Order: sequence, then C-alpha cells, then structure tokens
Amino acid sequence: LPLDPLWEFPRDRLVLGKPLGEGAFGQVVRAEAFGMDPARPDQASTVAVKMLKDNASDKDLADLVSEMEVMKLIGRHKNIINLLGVCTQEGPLYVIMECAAKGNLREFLRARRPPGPDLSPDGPRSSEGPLSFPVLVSCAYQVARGMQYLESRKCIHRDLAARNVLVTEDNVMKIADFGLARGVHHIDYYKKTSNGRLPVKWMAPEALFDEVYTHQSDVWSFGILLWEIFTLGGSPYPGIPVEELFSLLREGHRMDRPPHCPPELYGLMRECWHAAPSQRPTFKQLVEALDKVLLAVSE
Ligand SMILES: *C(=O)c1nc(NC(=O)Nc2cc(O[C@H](C)c3c(Cl)cncc3Cl)c(C#N)cn2)c(OCCN2CCOCC2)cc1CN1CCN(C)CC1=O
Repeated sequence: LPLDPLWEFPRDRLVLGKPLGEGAFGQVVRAEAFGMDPARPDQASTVAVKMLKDNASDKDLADLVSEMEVMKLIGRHKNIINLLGVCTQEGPLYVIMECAAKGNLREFLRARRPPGPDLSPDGPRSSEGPLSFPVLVSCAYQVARGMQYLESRKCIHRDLAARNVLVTEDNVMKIADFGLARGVHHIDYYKKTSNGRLPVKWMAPEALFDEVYTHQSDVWSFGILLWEIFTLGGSPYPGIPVEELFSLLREGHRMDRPPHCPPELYGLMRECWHAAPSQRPTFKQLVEALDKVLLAVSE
C-alpha cells in the first residue's frame, strides 16, 4: 500500500494491549499510542487497533482496506467512532480508531438494570438504579444524531443495533462498524452469534426479502435499537425463532410496547417500522422528535 502522509502513524508509537473482540474479517485490540497529537509527541492515549486475523485471506485484506478508506472519507463527528491513523508501511496493516471505554450499548444497559425486589434495602437509594429516563432518551438522541451525520455522508450502516453502538467514559454514544463489507448477498439468516444474537431480527423487510438497503432501512433498524434501549438491552422478538420471524413479518407482525415505555417512544418505534420505507421518519426527523422529548424531560 502507498504512504498516505495525512493518516500514517508510526507503528513503533503503539503498544498493543488486551484484545477487545473480533468480527468477520478482522480483530480489534486495545493499545496505548504515544503522540497521536503531534504537538504532544510523548503523550499517551488509549486507542482501538483493528488488524487482520492470522488466517486472513486476500478478501479479508481487501475488506479491511475498504473499511480504512471509508473511515478516511467519513470525517469527524462526536457520535461515531472516528479514525485516528493507520499503519501501512513496513509491517501489518493497522487501522487505529477511538476506543470506547464502557463497551457496547447493549452490554452497558444490561449491566445497569435496576435492583430487583429481592435486595434488602441499604441506605436512602436502594430503589434507584443507574439508568434514568432522560439518560435513556439521550442515548437514543445521540444515536440518531450520529446516523444523521453518516447519512449526510452517504453512508448506510446495514446492521445498526445496540451492540454496534459504543459508549465512552462520558456516556457519549458512538456508532461503530459503519460502512463495512457485510456480505449482503450471502447472509445465513439462521446464524446465531456466540452471545446468542440473531442479526436477522434487525433487518428491514426490504433488506431481508428484497436485498434492498437505503437510509430508510437503517431507520427500521433504529426502531429495533429504540426497543433495545427501552427494554434495557432486551433481545428483540422475544422467543421467536427465525422460521417464525419470516412468517410473522410477512403478516405484518410488530413487537408489543415494552413495560415502562411511554407512548411517545413506542409511537416512534412503530413509525420506524412502517411497511413503506417512505412512511418511516428520516434521521433528521428522529433527531428533532427525540430532542423535543429530551428537552421536555431535562427541564
Ligand atoms: C478503550 O476505550 C477501551 N475499550 C473497551 N471496550 C470496547 O469495546 N472498546 C471498543 C471496541 C471496539 O470494537 C469491538 C470489536 C466491539 C466489541 Cl469488543 C463489542 N461490541 C461491539 C464492538 Cl464494535 C471499538 C471500535 N471501532 C472501539 N472501542 C474496554 O472494555 C472494558 C471491558 N468492559 C467493558 C464494559 O463492560 C465490562 C467489560 C476498555 C477500554 C480501556 N480501558 C478502560 C479501563 N481500564 C481500566 C481498562 C481499559 O482497558
């Protein structure tokens, strides 16, 4: 690969740390970087480094190069994982990105569910869990803002889900793994991940049935993500296996309103799941609708 001086970072300024996770074509590890800001060349920061797995094929390499090029072109936004640099010369290919210290939004919510009524009261806040309604609305608003940014740069996510939203130390939501090669013409719809996820449950019907993806297909997925937020990290279509999911979607089935979810938010979920993609809100409209709720409840 040729040297791009805008982005190239010396690989000897990285100290690789513990792995974070792996995807279809790469693996991600934490690392310390020294001098990511060239004006502070000895300053340490913690970053996430994506690289190829050991068994990597030429297709895996092309997929990682494509992701790097998308990340170069996307530009910076507060509510996405941003590219920090790359290492292409004299060693393995590294794509260096921001690291989100609290992990993904699904894990963040499930770890913060409120105390159950089996716990003995201890102090004045025994009933108060970490999560409050305005903070849940803020998470949703921030995801919508990041998706609005990505849409403005002509980027379609194609698997938007709470596990693909990351959470920083300051509870900033950052959309991850956008614009990736996802093998959309060879999806095993029955595939379950190592954590039990069925990604088919986030697909808009035009994507699942017709292999058509638009920004409005991402809006459908955002509605599933909203349901995940307001169930504190629940898995969608509870109890429904994939074979049953296909038949229910053909019949127009939608998820029920979850407990402790106001009608404003279930209303937005149902708009995001309208059958016709043009009858779903745009991301700009979702940002505005969620901002109105957020402002009302933050007074
Ligand atoms: C660096 O800030 C960091 N990051 C994490 N977790 C993390 O997920 N960071 C992350 C991952 C990531 O992509 C991977 C593939 C991923 C994963 Cl692993 C899971 N779901 C989706 C995705 Cl897409 C990207 C990108 N691009 C960016 N950042 C971290 O963790 C701690 C483990 N913890 C997580 C929360 O629940 C319990 C488990 C830790 C850190 C840095 N820190 C902070 C604190 N110190 C003490 C230890 C540390 O290493």
